Amino acid sequence: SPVLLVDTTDRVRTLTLNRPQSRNALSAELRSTFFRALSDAQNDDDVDVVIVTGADPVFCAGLDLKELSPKWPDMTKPVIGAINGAAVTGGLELALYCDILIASENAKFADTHARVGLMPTWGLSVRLPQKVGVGLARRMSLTGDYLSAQDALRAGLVTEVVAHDDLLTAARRVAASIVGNNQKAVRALLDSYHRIDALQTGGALWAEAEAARQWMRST
Amino acid sequence: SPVLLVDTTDRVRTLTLNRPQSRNALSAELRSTFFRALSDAQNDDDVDVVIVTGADPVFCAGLDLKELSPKWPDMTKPVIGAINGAAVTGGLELALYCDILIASENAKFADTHARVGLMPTWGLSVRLPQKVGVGLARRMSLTGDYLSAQDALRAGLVTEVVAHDDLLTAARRVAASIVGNNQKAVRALLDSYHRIDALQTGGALWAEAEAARQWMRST
Amino acid sequence: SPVLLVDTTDRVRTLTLNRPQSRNALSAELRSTFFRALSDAQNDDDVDVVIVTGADPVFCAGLDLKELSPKWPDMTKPVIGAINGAAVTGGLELALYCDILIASENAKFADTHARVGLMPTWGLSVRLPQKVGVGLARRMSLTGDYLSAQDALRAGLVTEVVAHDDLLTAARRVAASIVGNNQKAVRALLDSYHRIDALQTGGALWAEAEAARQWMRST
Amino acid sequence: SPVLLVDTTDRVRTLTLNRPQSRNALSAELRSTFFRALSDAQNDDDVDVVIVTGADPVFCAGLDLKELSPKWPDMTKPVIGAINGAAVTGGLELALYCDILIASENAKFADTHARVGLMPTWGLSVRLPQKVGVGLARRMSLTGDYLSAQDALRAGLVTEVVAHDDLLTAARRVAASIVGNNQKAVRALLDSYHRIDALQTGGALWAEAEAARQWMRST
Amino acid sequence: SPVLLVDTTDRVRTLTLNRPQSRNALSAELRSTFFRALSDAQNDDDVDVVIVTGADPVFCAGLDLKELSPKWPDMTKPVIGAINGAAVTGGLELALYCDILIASENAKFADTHARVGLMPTWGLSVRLPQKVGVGLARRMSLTGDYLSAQDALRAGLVTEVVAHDDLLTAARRVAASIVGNNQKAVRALLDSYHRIDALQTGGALWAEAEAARQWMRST
Amino acid sequence: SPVLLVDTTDRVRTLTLNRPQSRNALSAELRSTFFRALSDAQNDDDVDVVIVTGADPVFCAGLDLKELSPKWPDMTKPVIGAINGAAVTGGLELALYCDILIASENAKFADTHARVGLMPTWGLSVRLPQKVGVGLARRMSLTGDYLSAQDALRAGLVTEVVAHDDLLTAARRVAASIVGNNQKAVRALLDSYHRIDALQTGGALWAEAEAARQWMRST
Ligand SMILES: [Zn+2]
Ligand SMILES: [Zn+2]
Ligand SMILES: [Zn+2]
Ligand SMILES: [Zn+2]
Ligand SMILES: [Zn+2]
Ligand SMILES: [Zn+2]
Repeated sequence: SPVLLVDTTDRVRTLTLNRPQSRNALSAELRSTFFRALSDAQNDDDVDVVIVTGADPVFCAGLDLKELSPKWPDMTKPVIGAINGAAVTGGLELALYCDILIASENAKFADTHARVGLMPTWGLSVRLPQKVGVGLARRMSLTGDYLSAQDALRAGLVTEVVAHDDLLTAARRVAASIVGNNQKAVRALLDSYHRIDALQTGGALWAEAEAARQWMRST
Repeated sequence: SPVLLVDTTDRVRTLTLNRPQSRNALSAELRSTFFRALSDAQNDDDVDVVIVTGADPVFCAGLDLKELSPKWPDMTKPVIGAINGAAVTGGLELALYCDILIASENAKFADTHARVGLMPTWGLSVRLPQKVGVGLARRMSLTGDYLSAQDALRAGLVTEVVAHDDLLTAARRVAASIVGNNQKAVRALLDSYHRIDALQTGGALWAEAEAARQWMRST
Repeated sequence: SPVLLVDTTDRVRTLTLNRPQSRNALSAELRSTFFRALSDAQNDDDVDVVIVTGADPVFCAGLDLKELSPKWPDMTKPVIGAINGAAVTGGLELALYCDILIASENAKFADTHARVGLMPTWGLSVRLPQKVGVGLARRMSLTGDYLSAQDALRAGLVTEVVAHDDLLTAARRVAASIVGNNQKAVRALLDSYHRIDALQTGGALWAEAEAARQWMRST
Repeated sequence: SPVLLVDTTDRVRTLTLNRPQSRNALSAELRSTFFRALSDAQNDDDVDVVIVTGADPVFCAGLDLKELSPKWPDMTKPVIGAINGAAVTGGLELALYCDILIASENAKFADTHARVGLMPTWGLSVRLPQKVGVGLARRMSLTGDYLSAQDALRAGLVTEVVAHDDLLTAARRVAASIVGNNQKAVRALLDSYHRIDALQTGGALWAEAEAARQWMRST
Repeated sequence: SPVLLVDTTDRVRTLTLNRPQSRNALSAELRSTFFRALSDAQNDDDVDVVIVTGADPVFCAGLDLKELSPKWPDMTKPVIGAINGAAVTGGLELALYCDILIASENAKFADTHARVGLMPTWGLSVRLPQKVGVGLARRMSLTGDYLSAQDALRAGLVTEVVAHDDLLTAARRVAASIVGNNQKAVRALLDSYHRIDALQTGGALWAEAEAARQWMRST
Repeated sequence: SPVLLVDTTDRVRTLTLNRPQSRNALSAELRSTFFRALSDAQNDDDVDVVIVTGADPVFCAGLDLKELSPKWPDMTKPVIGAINGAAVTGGLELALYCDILIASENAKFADTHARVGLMPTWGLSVRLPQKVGVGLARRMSLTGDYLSAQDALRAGLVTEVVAHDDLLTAARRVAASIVGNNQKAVRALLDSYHRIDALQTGGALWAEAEAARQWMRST
């Protein structure tokens, strides 16, 4: 089957990471396909909103390390992450790129970069404190322990936690609310939020990149 | 009756938005009167603390669109928003300007800018992510849906949620605690918090203003 | 007895503020000793993680005012604050320096700078809004009221609240999880988080310092 | 005659401010026409480079005060200012918007905002120190005195000073060099320079706007 | 004689550093007196403009090291430095605080911090690259060599170089031009320039302060 | 012969780019060797100061395009660029990394990125406006024309221009002045200048990197 499933219904495009046999690990092929699908959704006049999710039971375990710069494209259409299970390391970075997250009761979040001896290059060290808080981000990154869905909700990492079998139902509800609004305005306002975020995070992203380069050279 | 009610008791000045027949919409007259009242409170040696609230049952529905730059003045005296009902769009921006918010169980918060085809110019796109979190701000702005008082408390937008008939009781308790402190120090510390906030948000506020101008020109 | 107790067990160094007769107030001697102990822990190859706590029942009441620039050193080893009781003013600033906080059910947090007519110089006005939110930080600083452990957890100031007699048990669990990871990577990632934080907070820290100097001169 | 002359030769569009009877003062009509012409040049596939100049003997004396937000559009095509005479106040702000300036021996530059009791809103207080240096910008703004073409060259405000009758010859030489390069790359690189500049100047531009608003309200 | 001479003529207050027997070194007394005189000038309605100069033949050799935080106050009135001779180390920092510099042909500028084993705490490491350029600032600081008046003019550190016996004549000319303008506007515009500068330099000033503290502790 | 010549005399290490047959183009081998030599100089207690120069008659023509992230290491020892001839594109970026530049009368500087259809990734778009001014940087990048040594001196890109046969004589004079100072202080002060620069430029460097990635993907 394809590594990425694509559905478009009611102006909402759902992109489902589809390597469950490998915990939806981001192989070179899946990365290429996923990032291209985001760009294609942005360019497709039939699409107002994107949902990103994973084939059960894991959302995304991270980069395919067996097999082994940022790639997530500039978008003005909203991206909703429907986190169905574990979102780990590069998969947590994928979740952190989304505009809005909704979680299954089964979702959990972890950063194992330190454990596997890697430094983050897709924004974890910038966006995790931004979205879960400074102390909790540090606790996650230094322990490698899982953060539960309920704790993710308490911390602000996700907007909503629902029963597992209601996850895509819930994501479709949020998408439908967006679809009902003025799309020119939705896109203008989201572009602006993105520009403000880029202004506030770029120095940090450079610092993250520099720390990764220094790690690779020393290691 | 006047569009703005003013009371001063125990060194606390309460400013009550008073156009309930129009959901306390910010007409030109109410904007002028309100912003002047803030400045007058700052200049009045009989006042230590301001409470802003609305005539029931709505806090503020936003700019008077039927009738139709930032105006909130530099202040060193604390402003407590006692949110008694819906705070929508420009009214949510008014709430976001306050130093400290307390909510009735009946309070709710929404951003309808996208729905009505307007871009924010009173800081919503900067202060909403700052005070409710990135994902929740994006969810609010893109859906236009209401955020409940309890969810506002969970997210950090408000400090306290109380029964409706205890709202101004609660706001007076917080004000009285402030009044009991060293007012020179209260003002020096709040001025400093404001200066730090201005330093951290100005680039973003410029970006918001630029996005609004680009919207007006394109639209 | 010494003003600072030191234990090293399982590569974790616990530094216990030990002036309970004075609410663990930071005398000149305790400040010197504590800040030196942090540096010594950083330099000691037998130590991976630091826990900071207080002799019961107070964590730290602040600077010793009876007796009466920032001193907390650059560190790449994680510092866990185990807050056992009240953390007030300079003691709240000590808590705010920690990477990760865990609280006893008995912990409480307050800022009395305004009440005692002092401006903060150890980062309270920068780190309190960063870690508890803008409105709650302003409410704390202007009222001087205590924030409970449960409210600190809701707000994101602490990562976990436990029964009092489980506090150091809990802190040791988090420390042990860190100790089990790749220490080169733990330190590289924490150094990076610190560098990103320094980049984002330095302007604010300057503003805080300038406001303190202006207060001292005017007062 | 039209208030703005337009020529397109060798893929270079020259926009000549054409109200010499009024020192090329920026009336409402000329502002509208000029800013629209910039946008039209950006959108016109027949144009690679813009030259802005004035009908002799003045470049631009500023806003038409007799008759009486920023409007200069986002552009990726280079704009060369050929300063033929005095560039004063709003006219100095027009010069400061250009990517590259070349001056006649007759060019001179002045800021009279203070003298006429106005605050700048088109970036003078940000871009003048950026392009002529801090001390010289302050000297200009506080004295209102003219800066000569030679002193403008020494300071870095202009790239080249030529005999008056060679001014547009010189501007065409620079334009032709640009036209000979890879235009996709020229535009990508200039867009990037503009984005970097926007990141570095936005906070300052907000501060300038806030100071102007405070002036208007106080005055 | 007094350590600081004061004259007020034509609404211009000249403050002359007056310890020529000690190369106008900034003793505790002279620092106190000078910084107070700046504040007094700001508060004195008889004064529009300040000139700072030194008793010949040295402007200021720096802190009085024999005898041995920033103190220069917030001002909205312009300060013109008339540099009559050598401006070294702390004296170069005094020059760097001025809004506008004019130099005698005899002026020269040097940074000897490294040579004497001190780190700067009055902004040299921020303002020297800002006002003379990155490479030249680094060359000055690392060599300790003098920068001539002509080279200071070329680099942008000073606005004008005049014969020695014309120095205060020249400074009075610039002051008189300022005095002829709208003083409300002069002050509003200079306050704004100062606020923009503070926004852009505060992070750097914190970094300078932190580097000095780290030097003192290591040394 | 080796691609990089190394000499150490009087505590000064001269690194001479040595592929004159290829205009000192930065092949993979020369990049590796050069960047390693910088790190080795930093680590070598026999070295206080580095001079970088090229085998005549070209300084560095840029990346070896025939053959075809930033690599310049963190250093606290000063690096003096002695620019002996043309410094083009990547070679101009090498020059821009140096702390202090001195030029031969034969030096010239150019940016051909646009001409060859490449975006800069070694800081040209950040450091060129920083060191030569905004307008001149834009003129250089968009024209591809050479900047002369004298114009480089006028603009602030270099500190000194000397006869060609005096170039390394001059560089040794500056190095010797540095060597005569307190080396602990030289390094502490330069580290601080570098940290301040990193704070001020990181956001811009991220933006440059993002623009390059977007170019590679579109192209
Ligand atoms: Zn990663
Ligand atoms: Zn609005
Ligand atoms: Zn304190
Ligand atoms: Zn203007
Ligand atoms: Zn100094
Ligand atoms: Zn390059």
